[PDB]
Amino acid sequence: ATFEIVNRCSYTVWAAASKGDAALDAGGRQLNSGESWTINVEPGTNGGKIWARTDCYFDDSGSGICKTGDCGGLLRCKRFGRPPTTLAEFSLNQYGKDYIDISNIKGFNVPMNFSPTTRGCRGVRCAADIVGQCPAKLKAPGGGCNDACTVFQTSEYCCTTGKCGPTEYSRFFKRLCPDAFSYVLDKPTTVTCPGSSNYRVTFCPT
Repeated sequence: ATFEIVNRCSYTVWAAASKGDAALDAGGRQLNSGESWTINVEPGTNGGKIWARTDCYFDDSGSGICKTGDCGGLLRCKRFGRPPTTLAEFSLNQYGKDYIDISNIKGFNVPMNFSPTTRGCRGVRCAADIVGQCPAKLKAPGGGCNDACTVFQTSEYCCTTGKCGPTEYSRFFKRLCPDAFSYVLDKPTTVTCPGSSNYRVTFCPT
């Protein structure tokens, strides 16, 4: 499958693409304002994620640091990123279908649209000003709005027992972005697309 990743933000982001134990394609790249990066993701990929990182410094070896979404200090991510990260999530060719969603379960850093470029399903978006409106206790100093699990590390926020409810914090994310997951057991906002669809992830879509 092909994913076109487009930075419409007025600032540079460092895109990242991983399935948790391996890079997808190159794994990461700098995207200046307006730039597009096309990646190929193997059919059958389960548990893939794409995200943006902000305020990164990398040396000539591809080693460094980002203020949001850092993946062990590498430009080319092999592992998932440090919250807060708005997440585009996908599993491809699962019994003939692709499944896509946006998640705020690991917080929010950059607004995002995740849409198919081929026919047969709709896209999803979270483009509200979550950072501006972020509750004080969830504000990340480096930028972004943390989820409550990351901040407080309780069974209720992290849904550790497999039983948890919505919270004041999850409801904040849900109010601003209804079409994104706000906590682990949120009513699913997953979209079912035809197997082997292609996609575009747009940072700062509006």
